[PDB]
Amino acid sequence: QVYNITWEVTNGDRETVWAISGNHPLWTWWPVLTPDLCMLALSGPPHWGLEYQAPYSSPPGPPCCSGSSGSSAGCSRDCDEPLTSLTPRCNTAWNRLKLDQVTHKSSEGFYVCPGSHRPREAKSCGGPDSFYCASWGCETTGRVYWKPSSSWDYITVDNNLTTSQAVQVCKDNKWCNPLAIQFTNAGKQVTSWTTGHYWGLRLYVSGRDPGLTFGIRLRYQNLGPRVP
Ligand SMILES: *[C@@H]1O[C@H](CO)[C@@H](O)[C@H](O)[C@H]1NC(C)=O
Ligand SMILES: *[C@@H]1O[C@H](CO)[C@@H](O)[C@H](O)[C@H]1NC(C)=O
Ligand SMILES: [Zn+2]
Ligand SMILES: [Zn+2]
Ligand SMILES: [Zn+2]
Repeated sequence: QVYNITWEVTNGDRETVWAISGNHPLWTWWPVLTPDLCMLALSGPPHWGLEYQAPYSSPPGPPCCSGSSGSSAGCSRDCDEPLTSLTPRCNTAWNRLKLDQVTHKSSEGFYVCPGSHRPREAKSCGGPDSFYCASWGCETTGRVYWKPSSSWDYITVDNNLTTSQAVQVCKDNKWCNPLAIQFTNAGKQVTSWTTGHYWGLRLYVSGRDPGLTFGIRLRYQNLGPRVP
């Protein structure tokens, strides 16, 4: 029986911030989810700079003079200036370029730790305040050089684009920090996806490691004769 399957990704307030739908039999469709890291941050931790923005809103910041469709009045030169001094966050096109730089540099990157579906790793991995990653060993994925993995956790997370592919997307003042979230074989075996599972993500930068939490949940609805 085919259903309209929607895979939703939520911010930490458990509100859908991104979704993908497709007509498939239940528990057969496991697409790479590509939410933007900054969408996870919508209405999230203050670091990212999107606290006041709602799910599904637009990237903040002025248009870059280097935008693909041309330069508009009020365009910022800054999308093209050195990223050296900037904080990796989501409030302008250049801060997001900086965020892309951090998520891609071999010495930095980001790592992800499981929420409530974790075992007795509660013991010190912490709550949402530590983005479930209070200590090393808590992370089960991410793009960082020690390549953390797990045989029980439900997802792998990486950057979806390389910086060369992301640079003009950020200069077009579009969301340009996409994650590529793949379902693992253990994840394809759980059926609790309708209640949804949560993770924390943290950048590996400056001895601070700014983070946020996000969720993944399943929704499905009938199609065809079963729709009344
Ligand atoms: C569900 O599937 C139908 C048919 O493919 C599509 O038109 C509709 O927009 C989808 N809605 C949602 C909320 O997924
Ligand atoms: C993710 O990467 C795939 C493969 O390069 C690409 O087709 C897709 O457009 C990308 N999505 C986002 C949101 O970056
Ligand atoms: Zn910060
Ligand atoms: Zn300026
Ligand atoms: Zn400047």
